Amino acid sequence: SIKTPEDIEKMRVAGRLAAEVLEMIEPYVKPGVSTGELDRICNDYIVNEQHAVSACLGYHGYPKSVCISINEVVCHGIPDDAKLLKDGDIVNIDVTVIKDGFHGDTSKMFIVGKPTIMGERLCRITQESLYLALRMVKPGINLREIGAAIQKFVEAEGFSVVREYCGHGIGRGFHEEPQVLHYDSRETNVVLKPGMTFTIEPMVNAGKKEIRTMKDGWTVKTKDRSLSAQYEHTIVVTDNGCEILTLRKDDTIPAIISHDE
Ligand SMILES: CCCC[C@H](N)P(=O)(O)O
Ligand SMILES: [Mn+2]
Ligand code: NA
Repeated sequence: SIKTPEDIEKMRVAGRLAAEVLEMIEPYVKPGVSTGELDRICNDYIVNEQHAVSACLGYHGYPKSVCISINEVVCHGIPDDAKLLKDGDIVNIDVTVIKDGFHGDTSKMFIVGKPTIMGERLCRITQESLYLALRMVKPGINLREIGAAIQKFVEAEGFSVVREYCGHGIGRGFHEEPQVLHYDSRETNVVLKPGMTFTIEPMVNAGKKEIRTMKDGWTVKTKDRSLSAQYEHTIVVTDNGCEILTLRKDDTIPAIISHDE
């Protein structure tokens, strides 16, 4: 699907709101706070101030407003009032907002209190694998190349790439074509074109790539219980590159990546 300039403008707004949620929640990610409380703050902010709504709530039955994953949890962790954060924890908060009918999906890592050396390294490499993919996006490039580039980098830095979950198209629909794998697959063959909008959300494990899903049907963990990190951005392919729709002040990459001279 190719988004019109109208659709794209609406996605800038939605993406911006999703990013502002992460920028707002940051000071609250402290030792002692529960993930259930972090979820309420995000939701109250999304509904009461941004006047938008979470796309996560109700999606295939998802019970909360944002996904919060800690340490070995790979993704889709469910906020809970009894789960408290502690020093060393690495935490991902994934936000998806719907505004004016369009989605904005983004997530970032937060390290609680005193960081662990490997925890910091894992988050750093994960974010760079996303940045690397983002600087690649431009018409002509194949999604298979993007996934191969992410995997090559991640593996060269001593980590692994989760295969089961991937990025995805997005717009009026939460998940739309195409699938955005973060590794090289023979299944992938998609030449990017301007107007396409999708997400890139690499999940990187400190240990092995294998994962497992808990009985709740949502919580995904690393099979070997090693740490897992993830960063995600929503973008739109431009005539000569791409525009990040969910950029935050702490991002060290500009919103528009143009390959023009
Ligand atoms: C609550 C459903 C999870 C939706 C996540 N944003 P993704 O599908 O990008 O992991
Ligand atoms: Mn996503
Ligand atoms: Na994790």
